[PDB]
Amino acid sequence: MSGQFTGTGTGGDVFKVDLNEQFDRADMVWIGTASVLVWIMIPGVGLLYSGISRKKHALSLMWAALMAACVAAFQWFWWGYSLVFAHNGSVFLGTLQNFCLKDVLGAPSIVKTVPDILFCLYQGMFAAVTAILMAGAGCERARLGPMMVFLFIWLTVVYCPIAYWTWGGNGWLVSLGALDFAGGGPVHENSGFAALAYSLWLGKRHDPVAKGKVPKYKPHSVSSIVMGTIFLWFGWYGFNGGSTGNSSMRSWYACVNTNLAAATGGLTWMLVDWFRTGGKWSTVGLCMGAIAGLVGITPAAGYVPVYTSVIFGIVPAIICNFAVDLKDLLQIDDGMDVWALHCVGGFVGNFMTGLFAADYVAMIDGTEIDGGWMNHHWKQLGYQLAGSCAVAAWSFTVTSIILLAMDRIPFLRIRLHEDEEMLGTDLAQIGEYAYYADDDPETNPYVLEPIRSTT
Amino acid sequence: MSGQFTGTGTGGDVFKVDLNEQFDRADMVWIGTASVLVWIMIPGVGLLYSGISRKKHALSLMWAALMAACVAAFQWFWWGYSLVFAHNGSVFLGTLQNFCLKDVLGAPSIVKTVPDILFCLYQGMFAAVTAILMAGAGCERARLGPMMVFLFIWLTVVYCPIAYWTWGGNGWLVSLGALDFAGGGPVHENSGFAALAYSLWLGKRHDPVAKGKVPKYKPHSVSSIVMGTIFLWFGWYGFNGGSTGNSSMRSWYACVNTNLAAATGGLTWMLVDWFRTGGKWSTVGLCMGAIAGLVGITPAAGYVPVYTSVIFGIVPAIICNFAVDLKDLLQIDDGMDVWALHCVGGFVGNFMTGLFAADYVAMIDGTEIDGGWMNHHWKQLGYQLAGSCAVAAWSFTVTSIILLAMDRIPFLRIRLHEDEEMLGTDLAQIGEYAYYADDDPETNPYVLEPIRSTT
Amino acid sequence: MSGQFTGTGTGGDVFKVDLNEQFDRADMVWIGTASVLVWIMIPGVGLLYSGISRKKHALSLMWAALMAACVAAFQWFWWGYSLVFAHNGSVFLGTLQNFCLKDVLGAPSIVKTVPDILFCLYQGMFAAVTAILMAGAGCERARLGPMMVFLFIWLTVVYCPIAYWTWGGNGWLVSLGALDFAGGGPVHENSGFAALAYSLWLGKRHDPVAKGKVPKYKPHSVSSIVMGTIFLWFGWYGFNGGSTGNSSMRSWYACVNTNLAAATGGLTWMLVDWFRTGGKWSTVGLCMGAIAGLVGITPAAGYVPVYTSVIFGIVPAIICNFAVDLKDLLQIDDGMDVWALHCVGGFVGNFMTGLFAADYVAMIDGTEIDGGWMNHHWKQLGYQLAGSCAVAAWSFTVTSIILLAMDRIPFLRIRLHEDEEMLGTDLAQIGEYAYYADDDPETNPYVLEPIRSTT
Repeated sequence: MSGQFTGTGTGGDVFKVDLNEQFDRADMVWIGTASVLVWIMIPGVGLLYSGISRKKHALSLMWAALMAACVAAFQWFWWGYSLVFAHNGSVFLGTLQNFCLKDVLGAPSIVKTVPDILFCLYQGMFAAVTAILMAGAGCERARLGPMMVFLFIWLTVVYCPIAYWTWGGNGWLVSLGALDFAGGGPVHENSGFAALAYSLWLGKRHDPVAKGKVPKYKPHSVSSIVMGTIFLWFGWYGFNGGSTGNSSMRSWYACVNTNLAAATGGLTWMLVDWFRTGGKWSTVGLCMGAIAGLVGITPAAGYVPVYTSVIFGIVPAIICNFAVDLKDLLQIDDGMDVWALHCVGGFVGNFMTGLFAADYVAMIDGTEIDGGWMNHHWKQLGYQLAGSCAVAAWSFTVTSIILLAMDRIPFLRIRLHEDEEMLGTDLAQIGEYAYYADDDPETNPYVLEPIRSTT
Repeated sequence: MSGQFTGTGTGGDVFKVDLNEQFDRADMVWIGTASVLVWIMIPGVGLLYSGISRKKHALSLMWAALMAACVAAFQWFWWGYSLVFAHNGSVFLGTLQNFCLKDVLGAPSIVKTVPDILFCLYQGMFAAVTAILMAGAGCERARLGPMMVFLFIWLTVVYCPIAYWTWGGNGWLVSLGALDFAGGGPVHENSGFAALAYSLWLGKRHDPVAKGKVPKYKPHSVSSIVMGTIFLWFGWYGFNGGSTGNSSMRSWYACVNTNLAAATGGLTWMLVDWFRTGGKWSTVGLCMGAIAGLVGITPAAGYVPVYTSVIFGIVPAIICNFAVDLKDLLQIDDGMDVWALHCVGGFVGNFMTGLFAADYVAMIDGTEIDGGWMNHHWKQLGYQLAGSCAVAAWSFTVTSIILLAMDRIPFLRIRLHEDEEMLGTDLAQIGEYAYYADDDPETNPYVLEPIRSTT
Repeated sequence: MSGQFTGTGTGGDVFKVDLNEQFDRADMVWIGTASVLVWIMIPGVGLLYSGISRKKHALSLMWAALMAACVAAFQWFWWGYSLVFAHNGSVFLGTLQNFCLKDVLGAPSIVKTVPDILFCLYQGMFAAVTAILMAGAGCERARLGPMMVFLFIWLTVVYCPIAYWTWGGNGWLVSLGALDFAGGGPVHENSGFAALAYSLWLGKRHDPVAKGKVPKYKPHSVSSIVMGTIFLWFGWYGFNGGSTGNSSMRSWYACVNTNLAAATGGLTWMLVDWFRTGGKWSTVGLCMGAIAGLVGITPAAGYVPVYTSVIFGIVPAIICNFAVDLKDLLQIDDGMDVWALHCVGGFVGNFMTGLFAADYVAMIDGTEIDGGWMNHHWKQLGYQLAGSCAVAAWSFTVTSIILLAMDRIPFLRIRLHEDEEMLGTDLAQIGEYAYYADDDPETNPYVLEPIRSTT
């Protein structure tokens, strides 16, 4: 019990040492602020995907964002933080050393400029953003109980390993040399490939909104799309700007890159839509392009020269705009918008990080990297591809397994089969289920949950 | 006129000393940021209580939140800050030493890590949040002029004394040893018991929405409930996280506790509703439970171990969920939602702080406390109860007096009696009052103020 | 290549020096946070002017705020930052030294407490707020392509010179001694006089909403007005609080002044409306008065004693409230709300800064000024008037030239003449333009762009 700084456990005895002395207070303030900013991205995701939908979802994703904030916070506390950021992990996962945040306090975190407790706060927001991306992707005819269980399991066995490989103290992707500045792999590529697994296993096939001569854009609520894009772009300054872990000017450089990629992505997607529609101005397109650029710059924001951030707007916006068209070749809508922006945007950004990463940008705050093709470090592109392939293999395969194992268990089935659920119009004709008469989630105090036509 | 640091008055002469040298700049930045975050809780309250209402209020609480931000800011400047945070107070109140913020500048505040001027900014937001809680509680058939006068008086003679006892330099509750980390007494218990006084003296009796077989949840606007809950949870990181007064990791520890209590409160209330309705998922319940947990953890966030923060979600959510049922036993709706979340949630949290407060949590930033039952400091629970009883006696009794003294004065009567006001439908039939035809506050440029049927 | 700190170029070689050593990290964190806060004012402007409109605009200003965020960010990167904040400017403009942010990194900025890259982030938000004020002012029957080109040109040749005179390293207004704390000239007076140029050249004359016995207030969406006012007041803490460039308590003093001016402006405008309507409570008026006070205090917030901030609420709210009446004398509505709040509010605030500026307020963080009439520095009022006259002459004249040169070019004409555009109801009857049937921007994926009746 000398209690001096150990770098392990709680970091020392608060009655004997001031744990705050190990950290620059301004670093801590910025990462605390950035945590608050990432938190508001959670309802941003909900608003965005609620608004863009071409189908009336029975579950309101604006409200489901709060449900996801609750489920993710509890999972992170319970063991999610420990599985990613315990200090004694393997190369593929952490441990249960910090179960229920036991001994999470003032030791320097995997990011040594902030203590464990603050790194826990910040990184837990990333877990929550990914949870609402997953709830958004799988929200069509979802049952709420099974969805909450799914999110808990999916965070534990899909998010946490991929996050560990990317960020953990011994993560194998970190060792390989792959670059991922703000977690494009664990957040965007991961949620995107998981969305794809949902689309192909549980999504509706031959979907009327994706079949024949149907509009590409047919939004539920433009004002929801816009409000979600506002919260997402506002919060993304914390998402990317805080991923330095410090108050250095690399944080602000990352913010300039973030803003410029969002801006160029928005204008690019709208310009592509203008060419492809023969002169129309796409309100949905401007918002999706801003998100495409934000996703695109996420792996790169603290590594690439400011002038290259425009390419992280332009190229993801172009490729994602055409990716959305694959919904019509497959005739599937469910889950595919999250796949198109986050999987395809995240893959493109991760790949381009291997091209444009620069050692002199990372060195703005002393961070040492070999760099990308900008430094003729040709091997970097293969490290990026190794990262993307690992994320895709794990996220798609394990998400498929979870969805299908729950589908075979009757009370955990996330989405009832079409032949077993009752119609809201016929439920409204029953007295013990009369509240389905109100099919508008603005005055209804109850979720219009799918009901098995066996009761 | 040597102007060196005195700790009194302006703190020194700006032409001779740098007043900023007394403070850690990172402490100041966090409390400045947290002030901005608490500010957005003001419209959060308005949105939440506007949306949850089972009655169409003529006054829009989203808009009334801005009115309350204006009235509270002026009252705080005029003498509210001085009555709580003057440096020469008694044990029950401050003074008028800082009338119109005279000499409020660079002396270390009652919280010595920030200067008076910044502490004034931060604490004034708490006064404003309490003002909109009070306007929300008393908004049914309120007359706007009288309401603005009421809020000014109520802040001066109810909020400011209770805040002084809790936070002031010589406040008697501080001396007793009562713990109240982020102002659960002055903000939540206070507004809650004042709401109760409104309910029992001015609220409608035998209210059709609270009588017989009526729905417990019947919201005006679910999207308003959700947007309000978003702003409240986002801002609460400043409300609780800033209540350390510093940039230490106790601030971030308080944020982790805040997030986990909100999350567990939301899931608990929804689970209780699911059991009590026989299988329904309550969209209103999830939001009210998040607020219950946020209120519950407010007195405790910087004092309790992280694993106990889940109890500050669970137990307030359970007890508050049943408290809302008392609206049906009394057959009163007006004011009772604010009472149920803030009085009952604040009382439960204050009580549980005496159980779970821990000296090693407070000591994260050097703060010295005897602790709670966690440290077998058994007397702490009685100090907490002394605090709650003082708040309840003062807030309920003095709020009752104000409401009844204004009720007896004809131009200050806050709520016209049912027999003396004219119906909006009959006002619409008069030309000098034709604008009451529009009973929807979305296109109407005028408040649909109650009009005495004597003109 | 010694790479030590030069104060020029990139500021030094990142491989040889730590550029962050030149700056207080807490200063950087506050200005980074304040940048994020100013960003959300961009959609705040859009919401406010969308909601207040007495006419149904075909272009949604909430959505157009994102378009403006994109166009302004790209212009700032391309050459806007360089034209204002290059380190080698003349007295009237900067240069293209920092084209595409070349060499923008760690040299101390024109504001020496933050590096170029962070000053670029922060000041670029001001450029974007001004862009959405301009898009709001000119939004009636705007064509989106021409508007985007107009904003790019207008930022380059109107905003950037005026910003340079106000803020640039050799700006002539700075040399004269004019005071403008947070950019009331470049943001508010500038956008306001440019709006006036739009009103008088492109606005509709003899407008039915401004002719005869018509309501002064007749809003499109009160909830939009309120949400915009919320985002604007929340973000204005960064707008004014960050304009110190540091973490000193002058930042927090500026925030107290900002809040009190907003509060007193809101209550004053509502009280004026109450007297002028004979007893009505104006929901629009409370919001416009808060904005009037925010605009009014912008040039003054870091220079005037706290008790005088109430005059920056009261007097702008009174004068602006009567200015709005000039819409009825001219019978023009288009562009005039932005003129009335930002030109008239900004002029009044700039003038009153010469009266109330105090050397002891500026000296809170070491800033040295002669002061205003408060210091019997009588000449200060003439320096303020010189500033306002220069802004008005440049903004009005050059904006007029741009609008008229584009008007004469057929594919750049911003607003089609009434005789050449087709009616949305007749477009809806054509198949290649059928989407004009939906005249509500909430479900329509396409901007209802004006179409020449020649195709």
